[PDB]
Amino acid sequence: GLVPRGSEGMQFDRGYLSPYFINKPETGAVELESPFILLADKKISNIREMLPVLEAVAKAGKPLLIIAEDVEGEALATLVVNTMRGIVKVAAVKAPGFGDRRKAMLQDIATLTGGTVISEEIGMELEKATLEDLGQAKRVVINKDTTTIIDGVGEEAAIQGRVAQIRQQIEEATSDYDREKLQERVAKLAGGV
Repeated sequence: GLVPRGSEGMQFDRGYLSPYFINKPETGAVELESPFILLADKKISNIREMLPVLEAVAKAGKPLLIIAEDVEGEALATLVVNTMRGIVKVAAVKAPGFGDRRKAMLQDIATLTGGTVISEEIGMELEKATLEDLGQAKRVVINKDTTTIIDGVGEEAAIQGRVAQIRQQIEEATSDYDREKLQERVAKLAGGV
């Protein structure tokens, strides 16, 4: 059952939330080098809530990938205007999966990238997020349908610890469907290292 080639990135089935994030027009892709990654468990729409961390990323001069339940309204439009005007290099995508599996996969991505989920479930405020809460990866490639995160910076021990947690859930699972969904998360994590 050997997989015959190495890691080529953690990929998930959500693509860009605006075609204006494309920066490789010939292929229709967004390619960001050494981006920060903002991870949030809710829909982002209020521009005042999103500004602090966007200003911090602009000041750092690095691209930003935002993975949130959705990014819409005034916040989405402000990202679009600033990207088109060349002020910031940003892209936003929906977090993958549904219900409690969406929360678990967003933490999978956090652990891979050394980020911290901004979770309103536990009272965290996006307005107060800082560069230390952002994950990082060597590169992110986004197209209409998918997002790939290559070489997340998370410590190896933490990534293995998460995998070990998922393996324990696989052992305790009571169906093939549930086991296969857990195994898919392990394959995704292995792909991002």
